[PDB]
Amino acid sequence: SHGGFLSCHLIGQYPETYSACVVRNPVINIASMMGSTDIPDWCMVEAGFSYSSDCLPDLSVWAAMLDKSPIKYAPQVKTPLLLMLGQEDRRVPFKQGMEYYRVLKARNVPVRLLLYPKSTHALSEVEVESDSFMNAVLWLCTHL
Amino acid sequence: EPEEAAALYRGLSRQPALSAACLGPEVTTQYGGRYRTVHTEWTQRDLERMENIRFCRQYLVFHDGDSVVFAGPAGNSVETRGELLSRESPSGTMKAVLRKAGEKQFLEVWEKNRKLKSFNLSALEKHGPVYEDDCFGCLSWSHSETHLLYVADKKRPKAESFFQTKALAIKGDQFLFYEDWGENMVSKSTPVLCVLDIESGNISVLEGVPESVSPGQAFWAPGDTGVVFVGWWHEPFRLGIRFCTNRRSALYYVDLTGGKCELLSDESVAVTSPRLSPDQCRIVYLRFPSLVPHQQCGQLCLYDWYTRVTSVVVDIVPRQLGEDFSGIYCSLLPLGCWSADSQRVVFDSPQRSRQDLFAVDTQMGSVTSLTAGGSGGSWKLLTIDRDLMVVQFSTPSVPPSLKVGFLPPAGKEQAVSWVSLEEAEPFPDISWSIRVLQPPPQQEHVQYAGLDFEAILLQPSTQVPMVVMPHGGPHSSFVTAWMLFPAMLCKMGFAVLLVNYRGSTGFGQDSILSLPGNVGHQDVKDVQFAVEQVLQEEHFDAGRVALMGGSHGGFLSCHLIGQYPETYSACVVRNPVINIASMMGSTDIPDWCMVEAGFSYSSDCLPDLSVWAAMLDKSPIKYAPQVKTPLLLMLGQEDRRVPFKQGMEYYRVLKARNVPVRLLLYPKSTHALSEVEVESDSFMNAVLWLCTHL
Amino acid sequence: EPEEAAALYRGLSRQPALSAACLGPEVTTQYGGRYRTVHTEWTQRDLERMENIRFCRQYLVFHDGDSVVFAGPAGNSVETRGELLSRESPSGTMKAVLRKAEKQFLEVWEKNRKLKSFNLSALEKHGPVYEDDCFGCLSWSHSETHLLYVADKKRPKAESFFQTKALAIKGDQFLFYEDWGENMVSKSTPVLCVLDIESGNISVLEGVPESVSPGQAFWAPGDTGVVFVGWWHEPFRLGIRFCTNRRSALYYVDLTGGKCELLSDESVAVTSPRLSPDQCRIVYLRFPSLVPHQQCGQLCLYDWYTRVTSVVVDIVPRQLGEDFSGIYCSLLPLGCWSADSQRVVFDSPQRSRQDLFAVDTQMGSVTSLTAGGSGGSWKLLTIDRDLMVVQFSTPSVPPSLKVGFLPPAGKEQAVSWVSLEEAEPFPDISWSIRVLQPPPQQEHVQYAGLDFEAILLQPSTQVPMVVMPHGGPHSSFVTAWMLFPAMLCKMGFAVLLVNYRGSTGFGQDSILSLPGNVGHQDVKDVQFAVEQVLQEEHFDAGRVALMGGSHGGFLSCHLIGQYPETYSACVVRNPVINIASMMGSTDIPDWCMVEAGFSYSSDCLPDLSVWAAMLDKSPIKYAPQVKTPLLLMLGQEDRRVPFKQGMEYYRVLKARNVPVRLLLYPKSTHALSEVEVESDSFMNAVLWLCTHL
Amino acid sequence: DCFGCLSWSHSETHLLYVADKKRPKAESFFQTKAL
Ligand SMILES: *C(=O)[C@@H]([C@@H]1N=C(C(=O)O)[C@@H](S[C@@H]2CN[C@H](C(=O)N(C)C)C2)[C@@H]1C)[C@@H](C)O
Ligand SMILES: *C(=O)[C@@H]([C@@H]1N=C(C(=O)O)[C@@H](S[C@@H]2CN[C@H](C(=O)N(C)C)C2)[C@@H]1C)[C@@H](C)O
Ligand SMILES: *C(=O)[C@@H]([C@@H]1N=C(C(=O)O)[C@@H](S[C@@H]2CN[C@H](C(=O)N(C)C)C2)[C@@H]1C)[C@@H](C)O
Repeated sequence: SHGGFLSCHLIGQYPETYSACVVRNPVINIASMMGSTDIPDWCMVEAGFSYSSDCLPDLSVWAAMLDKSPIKYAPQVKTPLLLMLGQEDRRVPFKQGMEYYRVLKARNVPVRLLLYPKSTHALSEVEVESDSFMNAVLWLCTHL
Repeated sequence: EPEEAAALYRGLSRQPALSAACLGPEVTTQYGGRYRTVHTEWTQRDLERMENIRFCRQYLVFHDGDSVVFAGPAGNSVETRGELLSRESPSGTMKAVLRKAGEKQFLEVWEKNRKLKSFNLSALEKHGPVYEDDCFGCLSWSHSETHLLYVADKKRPKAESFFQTKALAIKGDQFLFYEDWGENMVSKSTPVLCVLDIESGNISVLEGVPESVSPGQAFWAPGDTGVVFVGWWHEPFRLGIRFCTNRRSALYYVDLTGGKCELLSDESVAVTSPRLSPDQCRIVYLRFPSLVPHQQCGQLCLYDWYTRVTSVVVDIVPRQLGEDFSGIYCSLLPLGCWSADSQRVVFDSPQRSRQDLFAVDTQMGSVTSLTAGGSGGSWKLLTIDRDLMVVQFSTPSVPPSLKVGFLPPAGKEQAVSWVSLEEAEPFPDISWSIRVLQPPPQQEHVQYAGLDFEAILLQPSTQVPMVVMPHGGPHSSFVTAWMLFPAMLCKMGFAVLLVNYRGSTGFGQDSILSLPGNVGHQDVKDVQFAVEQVLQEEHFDAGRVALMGGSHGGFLSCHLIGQYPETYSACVVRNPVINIASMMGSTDIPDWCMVEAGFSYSSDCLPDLSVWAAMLDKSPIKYAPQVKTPLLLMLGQEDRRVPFKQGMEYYRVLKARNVPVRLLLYPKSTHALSEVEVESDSFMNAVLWLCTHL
Repeated sequence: EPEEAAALYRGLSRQPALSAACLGPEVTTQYGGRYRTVHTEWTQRDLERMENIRFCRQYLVFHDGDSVVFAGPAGNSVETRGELLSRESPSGTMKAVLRKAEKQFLEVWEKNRKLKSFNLSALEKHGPVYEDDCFGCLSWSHSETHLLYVADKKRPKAESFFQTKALAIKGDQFLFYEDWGENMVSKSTPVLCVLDIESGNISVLEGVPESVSPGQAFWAPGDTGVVFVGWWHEPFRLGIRFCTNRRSALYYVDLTGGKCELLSDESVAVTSPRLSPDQCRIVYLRFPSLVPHQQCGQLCLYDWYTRVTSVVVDIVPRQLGEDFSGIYCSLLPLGCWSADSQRVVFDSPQRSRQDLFAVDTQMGSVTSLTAGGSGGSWKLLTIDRDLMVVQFSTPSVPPSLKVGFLPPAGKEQAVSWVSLEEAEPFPDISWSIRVLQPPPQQEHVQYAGLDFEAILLQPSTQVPMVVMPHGGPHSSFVTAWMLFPAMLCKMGFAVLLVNYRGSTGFGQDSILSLPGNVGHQDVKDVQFAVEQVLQEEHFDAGRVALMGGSHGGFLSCHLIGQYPETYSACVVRNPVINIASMMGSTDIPDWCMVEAGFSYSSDCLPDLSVWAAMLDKSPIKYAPQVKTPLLLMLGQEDRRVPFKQGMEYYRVLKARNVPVRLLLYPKSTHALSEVEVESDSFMNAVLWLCTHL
Repeated sequence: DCFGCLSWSHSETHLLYVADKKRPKAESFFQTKAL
């Protein structure tokens, strides 16, 4: 979630420190998340503006949102990454991870993507939880 | 009145439409006469069962030489269930059918009054589900009539969980992501070519297809030595393919055994619809030379099998080539399109506001119109065999009808005589006409000067209210054919105006290329000018004008109610485009937003402030605060080309300001809303909204 | 060899069979030619989908008014799904279809359009529609404005005593409703329904007597009323399927008012009425005795305007010439009248053949249209404007389709058949007919001089033989295409099918000879036929086997019990084992009383003498003597012959330590007709026979 | 645990809880009716 956002920022801004990364449902582009999330005021508040139900698009605001998102640093990434998305998540739409995945794949960076068609943000079902934990452990033990 | 509207819809929806036709072998009699049979397939809506039913019918044609002497029916209609694909053999003695039953998929071979053979594809376990669409699917007979060729999904390795219990597969791969080809292509990721031997019943998957292409539209090469197919590039990722002709692809030939594959055309443009000639010496196909627009004017090209020479038979038309031809705009050719001499080809294409039939000589390059002149109408060519054509004809006030004809010899194709096989009853209370519009001086394009456009007006045969419809696309158009909803509106007392603004297909390549980079400014003004001219000319009631549109047509309607708030009294939209910038990151065709905004598209892009501002400046949401027209919104929750959150954002903006809005959400429908129940419900709701608010 | 047998079965089961045919309207040409279309329906087994599939085909016939000039195909076959009944209109312009899709829909088609559709379930005027040949029907009005059919009567709603209602009769949920027996599950009381096409309204006719079940209805002349057949169901119902001895009568009822009148006698059985093209007279079949389940019948005629009834064709004791022996069909073709409204055509068994006959209703003469030759089986599917469509087959030739023209009166024997669809013969099978004369010690006390027949198939000595008696016992074998006998013949066996005294098609004396003698006269006829055939063809006497079902299994058990040294193997299907125990559990209790030699009464009570006779006539009495290995195959849901009879026989044999193999099908009836069950049973039987000989 | 609850009255004779609001029934424009 907000913790996957930070991890992508870290691997984009410090390309030498880390050698592996796993993210479940990261926030990737704050500007494009506003129109699809169930809590649009979160995007406004965390970017430094006041939310209003009558507010319309304003290019000045949309500039701040883009400058604070990890996608901006995509071209500098080299760390192998594992993505695990839930297709029914309503707070963080799963297209967010897809954009990052496409950007990384266009540059031949090693990426592994798992998609759970019936899971929400938490991936809390026993089968999904066990499979995701096993895959993450295997990734970490192999790439280190 | 809901009851009267329901009765009218019941009456209008009963008219069926043609889907396919084929011809049988010739038969001789001891008296010397000659006749042959025609097989046709029809589809019809059924409101009691709430489903689309499909049935078959057969006809008889007695001919003496190259002339039709008599035609008649040969029995009653028979309903069918579970047929995906079917193809008669070259000699006409056997028939191959793909069916779903049980569900499982079966391949059946019929001869006369017996089902000779059946194969259970699921049990053999050599591949996945078979493709039945028109993009990749096919079903072809060998020239020896011993083998069959088709396309099916590639087999995936078995996977299992880390914690399975075994009795006293790759672990962890159950949820690996497989990318599919987009809207109306759910679960279709990578096809493969499959060959079935009828005698032995063994299935093989051909080897040698390049790893980075998806194959399709395959047929047997001369001598049955190999297979010719079209490959679409899917690296680094797939872009929506349905309803687009600008996807990079090429033509390949592959040997039956060995793995050798050779390229037969260029590899930088789009190609489609290859057809081998009856003499087996040449191939004709369609080529689109730029990848920018989703629909455009195309070229007709020819390839010689034995000399290996490629040539251009028909080239791009900038504005017009005479008064009858304006370019090639069809996305496919008929399955049977060659004349008996293996020198001429026949097809159908839009031409301004009509749809006509054309014959092309592949040696000289001349194009001849077979249906020129008259008031108008829409023709469709279903097949040709031994110089006998089967066609469908319709107009805005006449449901589809079936005809047959003989293609005259070279140089006299305009003297064709049509014979009727199945006629339809007209509706004399609808009258239709075509209007031509010339943009005013202040609206001329900087580089393409002098373009004009058109509209189609239907009216009963200042008192009459009017409804305005722009088409989607934006590179599409309306043609003077049978349309259910406009006919219903006309029979309820409305007048209907369908607008083909600059950028529509069938008016030259200049019209196609004039629109990009100007969406939201040029088309809106074209529609407004047409509305004003029609109002001033026919003297309709200016206080009862309404709008109705889907997809890009909804985008235009929202723009219009936002920029001219005092002109329209009601509006109905379906799956509209509302915010291009936010749409870019969620649609299956991201290149469309960039192209229509006025920029080039490339993979490995990145968000930029300038491009995002340009996209935001062209969106109808910017005018939301000015709107005061009552609005009805209808959305499909599973639409993948236009996500349903655009309409939700528009709805929230309007709701926060106390504007009257009515929202309907269909949780299992796509962009089309083509299911019988959903379609009927949406049409009834729209008609009631229009009648109540005007 | 299981693989070779499976391949042979796959090859043989591919041949389709005809089920129905109809003719279309005549069409003229500017050149003067005249042609018309023929619509046919076929059915075929599919082993991959394990199901019976049905498809349709169409043909064209060009004629000159009295002769066929050309015939040809008019397209490919089209498979169909969910069609229960269908009927073309009198003028040939519309078509009515009953479909299931589950719900039931009545549809009307005209050219390339599904004009109308009606959802019967939603209207809620009746229950499921009848689709069988006993009660079901679907008829057009002469004005082509109304439709008539038959459906189950609506039952009042019921609910439990403890239902919870939001803030019907209580206790009637499990009331018993009696049905009509085997292959008639859940069918209790039908009713006549009329649908008006223009308005959409359904009505249930009033005036049917409370104590009858109506069926086989059609519109009366002038569309004033309806003519139907009513079967008595008091005090309780007896099995109706495959029986022609159920009491019934013919009734006419007005459309509105409730007046109902009787048109025939009320003490015998009547069936199969057909109105003439001119709408002046009606023919039907009458059976005057209720004792036997099949017998010789009469053909009777009724005049609409004079109200006079007469007998056109009467019972035949032994024979009427060398070509006719009586009427033994249970139904007439839907279209059976000549264009002059004076002659009728039908098909019937005749000794060991099945022939076509034409009858003049004014003079009463019967003429055979297919007399002479080696044999064969014909079936007439329809006639319209003097054009007949027929199916033909033989033991070594699968079914074929032909058309013909009926010659004028006095010359019907000169008919010329034109082939529409031919089948490929099997030249490795040869068949013949044998005649057998019982010896002096086996003559009947009252019917002296009767002889019987057998059909012998063989490849074209050390040849093994398989013997088959038919069920019934009032039934028979005819020289037609039979799948299993052909499969056996193609594997190297010889096959002998026996028509013992009491079979249909040999006169009423043969029918009446058997009752009261089951287990004695039928067992000795079969044994005599086997002995006679063995000594003449010089087959291997040490490799003779038996195979039979129902009454044929009863005979086979009797034979292996009374002649333990003659047969080396035996296969039976749903056999009758103990008549006395059968009486109290079957759906046709009168059969046990009649075949044992007594009369049946609805108020009968158990008696010692009758029970003793039934026990003395049962094969179980010979169980201790049996030593032949046995394969027994039973269907658990059979209602005419409960599956406990075979269980008792199996228990006795097992307790005596005899080799036995038992198969039980938990969802099958007496026929074992499902594709999977049928194939499994045939393969098991073939393997048993091959291994044990 | 945002809206749901289950409560006893002090007299212990009544119960209180929360549930979704009832919605009026609807039907298609083409539904067939029992004659
Ligand atoms: C991701 O961080 C998005 C949202 N913020 C949340 C947070 O507070 O961490 C989560 S919900 C929260 C986390 N664990 C609990 C939980 O998920 N369940 C009990 C199911 C509560 C939420 C996805 C953030 C970007 O808004
Ligand atoms: C909306 O217009 C979006 C896309 N453009 C379309 C168009 O060409 O009109 C449609 S698809 C096309 C229109 N009618 C056909 C159809 O819908 N079916 C056959 C189901 C094909 C498409 C959603 C545009 C904004 O991208
Ligand atoms: C067994 O023979 C029992 C009954 N008599 C029969 C007979 O006539 O042979 C059968 S029904 C008859 C035979 N073949 C047809 C058939 O089985 N189907 C169409 C399914 C009809 C019946 C069980 C006898 C002991 O009563």
